[PDB]
Amino acid sequence: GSSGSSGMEPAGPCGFCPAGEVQPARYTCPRCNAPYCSLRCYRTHGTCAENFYSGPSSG
Ligand SMILES: [Zn+2]
Ligand SMILES: [Zn+2]
Repeated sequence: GSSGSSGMEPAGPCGFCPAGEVQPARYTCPRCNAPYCSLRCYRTHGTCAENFYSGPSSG
């Protein structure tokens, strides 16, 4: 299982999605490196966003 040089990592097939509805996860969770097709999954995969914003808004 070789590994690509360290620098720029390509996208990944959003697995969180339901079998069949596999989309190219162009983005990834900057907290858990989780490839998500869109914001929708980004929230389903995990609740990392909660402790990410880092703003005085959260309650
Ligand atoms: Zn998805
Ligand atoms: Zn995450």
